[PDB]
Amino acid sequence: GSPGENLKHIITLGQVIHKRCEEMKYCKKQCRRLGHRVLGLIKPLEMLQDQGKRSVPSEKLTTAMNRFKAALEEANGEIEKFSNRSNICRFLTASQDKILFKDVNRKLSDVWKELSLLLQVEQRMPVSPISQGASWAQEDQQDADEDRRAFQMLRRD
Repeated sequence: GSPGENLKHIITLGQVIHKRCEEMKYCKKQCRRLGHRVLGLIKPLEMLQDQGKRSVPSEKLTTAMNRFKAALEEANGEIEKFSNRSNICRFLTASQDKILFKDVNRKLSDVWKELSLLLQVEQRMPVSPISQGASWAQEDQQDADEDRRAFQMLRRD
């Protein structure tokens, strides 16, 4: 357990995600949308810490922060390990889906789904559109098919 700092840890985790991605120069180009969007979710999250509770965080709240932590580490963990051209080529070749944050985008919805419900029920604010569905990954596949053509140039040498 490590409250207080954890609050900011979440934001930073989601922020760097966008930096690490943009820093990369691979198929992640299309996935960049994820790292850029993830920032919109943490944006309002700050409102919670801003309140300045100055005490132990709510169980329900922490429960979402503890699980959400994976959404970040995982998101960046993908591109991080796939940073190596040889490491990314292995996946694309050993996988049909040309997406990095394929599952990351799905799981994220599961976590955000709760966080949002708590924000709309407590903060009573118009939380981002979390109720999307499988369509979320659908669009990712559409572009993933295109990028596949670009990755080709990387194959040869």
